[PDB]
Amino acid sequence: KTRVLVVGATGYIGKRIVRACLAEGHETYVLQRPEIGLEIEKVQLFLSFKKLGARIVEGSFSDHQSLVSAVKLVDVVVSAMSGVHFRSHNILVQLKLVEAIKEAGNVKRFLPSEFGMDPPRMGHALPPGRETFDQKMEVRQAIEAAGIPYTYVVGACFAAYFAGNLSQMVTLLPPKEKVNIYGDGNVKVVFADEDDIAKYTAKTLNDPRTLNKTVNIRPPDNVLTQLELVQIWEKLTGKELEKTNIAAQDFLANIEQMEIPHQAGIGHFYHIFYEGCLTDHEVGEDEEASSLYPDVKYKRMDDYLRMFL
Amino acid sequence: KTRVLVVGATGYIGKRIVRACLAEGHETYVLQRPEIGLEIEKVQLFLSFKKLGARIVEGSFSDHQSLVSAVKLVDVVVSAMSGVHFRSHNILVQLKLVEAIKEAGNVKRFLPSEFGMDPPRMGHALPPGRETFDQKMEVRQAIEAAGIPYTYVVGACFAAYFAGNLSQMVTLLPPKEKVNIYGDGNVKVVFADEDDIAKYTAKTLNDPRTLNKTVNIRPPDNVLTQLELVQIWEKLTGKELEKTNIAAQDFLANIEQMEIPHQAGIGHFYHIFYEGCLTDHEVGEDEEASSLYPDVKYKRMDDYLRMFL
Ligand SMILES: NC(=O)C1=CN([C@@H]2O[C@H](COP(=O)(O)OP(=O)(O)OC[C@H]3O[C@@H](n4cnc5c(N)ncnc54)[C@H](OP(=O)(O)O)[C@@H]3O)[C@@H](O)[C@H]2O)C=CC1
Ligand SMILES: NC(=O)C1=CN([C@@H]2O[C@H](COP(=O)(O)OP(=O)(O)OC[C@H]3O[C@@H](n4cnc5c(N)ncnc54)[C@H](OP(=O)(O)O)[C@@H]3O)[C@@H](O)[C@H]2O)C=CC1
Ligand SMILES: COc1cc(C[C@H]2CO[C@H](c3ccc(O)c(OC)c3)[C@H]2CO)ccc1O
Ligand SMILES: COc1cc(C[C@H]2CO[C@H](c3ccc(O)c(OC)c3)[C@H]2CO)ccc1O
Repeated sequence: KTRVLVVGATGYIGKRIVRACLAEGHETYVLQRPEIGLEIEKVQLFLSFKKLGARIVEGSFSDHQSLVSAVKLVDVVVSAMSGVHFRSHNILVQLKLVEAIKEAGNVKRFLPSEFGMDPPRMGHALPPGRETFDQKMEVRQAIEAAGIPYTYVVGACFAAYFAGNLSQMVTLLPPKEKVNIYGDGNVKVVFADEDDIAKYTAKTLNDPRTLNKTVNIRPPDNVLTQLELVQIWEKLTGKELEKTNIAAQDFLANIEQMEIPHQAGIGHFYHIFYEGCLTDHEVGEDEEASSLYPDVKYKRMDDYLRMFL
Repeated sequence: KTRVLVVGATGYIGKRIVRACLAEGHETYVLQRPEIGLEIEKVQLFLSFKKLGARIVEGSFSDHQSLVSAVKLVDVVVSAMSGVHFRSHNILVQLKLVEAIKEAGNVKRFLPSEFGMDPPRMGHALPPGRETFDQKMEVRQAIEAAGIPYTYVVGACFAAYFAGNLSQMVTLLPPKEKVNIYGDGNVKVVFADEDDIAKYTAKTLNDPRTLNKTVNIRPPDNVLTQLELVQIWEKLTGKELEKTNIAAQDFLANIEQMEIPHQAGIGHFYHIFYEGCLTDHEVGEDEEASSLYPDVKYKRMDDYLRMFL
């Protein structure tokens, strides 16, 4: 049994990773930080993990030796540290975890908080959205400068943020009548249910094939244009939506006058839906999750969207 | 089948009431308000309610007719509106719901957002804590002035906020080595698991016996002093805690200088643990939930605390 510590265990993707690790059979440890306080939903998530068999490990990012003691207990560390401007964007806090892993010396593999666009490919990214990738790159550089073996999990839009809303911004539900189409809407995007992302992570974290590699989550039936996604919804509903195409220059108009988190979102949507950054390069079968783990029957977006009917 | 609308469906107790209504067999409707935006946990809670058979009703407290339309769909309305200063304290927003219920005219019973200390008994309360009971009394006045049939569910500390922490403030986990005891620790307090509170609510809302009544949740095995509660934990863990007794005067010292939500918390804990407001009066079996619904095998506090080992 691989021993796994999840740091960020009550996070959006973090809690899914905890559950998927348990379902995979890993001996699953979860870091419980003392600053929780009155955050009742966090406390009760930890209780729910214990009932599923997770082991609680107490530690604080402000207490270096507590982090050393935590990672000494496991073979693999997975980090799901926050990385979204409108939530919190604390990627660089992981540098303390890396340093603890360095001193501990026993960790066979570290999966840092990636789970999105492939940061070394985003050097051209618009600020402040670029902060996400610069910060993940600083963490990558610290990992490699510490000699820590790694797997970087990248390449898919979380279905809840990009599919269930037909990719409309500042909402998480399909629009009732009108939808904005980015450009012509024929740029391929990668979509994945976050529980599948979690299961691929649980499967890849002790896979010799992915030691010191980037693992792409690119399930082929889930590579879709925004128009193709919208047409899935239109079939499910029996109603066509009124589509308005937004040219690039109009999408980015006056971006510098927006709130920073909205600026970051616009910049990211630009790279995904206008530049096609998730599909503008190809990846081999030996570095793509759905090929590596064909037993994962990943949820297709027609099934995903049916939840919203 | 009884049709129930839950308003506050994604709340802490509200989400438990939704699930309990569904388990009880009620045709369960949930109010989904339009402003959720990027609140992904709320959105996914509603999606999880659909998966259990709940029916989504859209409406807004700023759209009076939407509230009228929502309550026309059902026989019973249950409100779980917020009522905690450090979360949010929007009890009086229910006044708009009472108006809509009054105009609708079909509602057989309204359970407003009570679920705590018995407001009519708290006329002496310390402000700002007293705001909670003043505002709940204002809602009771509106309900009764409108002739709306009601049930008021009162009388127990939620186990998460009072039992799982051995009643220590500003934490939700049992303390490691030391514990503060309020006074002599010999004042009886009522504790109940929140899932039981929800199950009692789902059973009582169409029970003729509680029509136009206050129903108390006072399960006899869960009437415990703080010292009895602590001694359960010591027995479960096999370790005595170092106890510091805090006199009433020192617990309240300098209250006026603290932040308002902490002042509220201090005032409530004072009424509960020093004045014994939950046990300083008897209630008959005909108005006590565990007697009315003896098929609820309520969770005792030793089994509750066992979750924390
Ligand atoms: N479409 C996509 O591909 C998406 C990509 N992502 C990426 O997923 C990764 C995780 O993001 P997400 O799930 O939204 O994360 P969250 O916003 O849910 O935060 C995850 C965890 O970060 C921990 N955390 C936050 N701040 C601190 C801090 N100062 N110190 C210590 N711990 C902290 C917390 O851990 P604890 O549980 O211990 O409290 C928290 O639960 C990110 O890299 C993000 O960029 C995110 C959404 C979409
Ligand atoms: N120990 C005890 O006995 C305890 C008693 N209570 C009492 O329980 C009741 C519910 O409290 P709790 O579960 O903590 O509540 P929450 O803080 O979880 O709030 C409940 C719901 O209130 C709705 N809400 C909040 N603000 C507004 C607003 N401006 N307009 C419309 N709706 C709003 C939201 O509904 P939506 O889902 O639509 O978003 C929210 O989910 C309170 O009366 C409280 O005093 C609570 C804790 C301990
Ligand atoms: C749905 O509306 C929004 C949705 C988001 C989603 C945010 C989701 O987490 C996304 C994300 C972060 C880092 C990534 O590498 C990524 O790759 C797909 C996605 C963010 C993209 O801006 C941001 C702003 C919005 O208005
Ligand atoms: C555990 O630490 C705390 C616990 C609480 C209780 C919060 C949530 O509601 C508890 C509560 C509220 C209203 C009530 O009528 C009630 O019990 C009857 C309990 C709140 C009491 O102040 C408050 C402050 C704290 O620091």
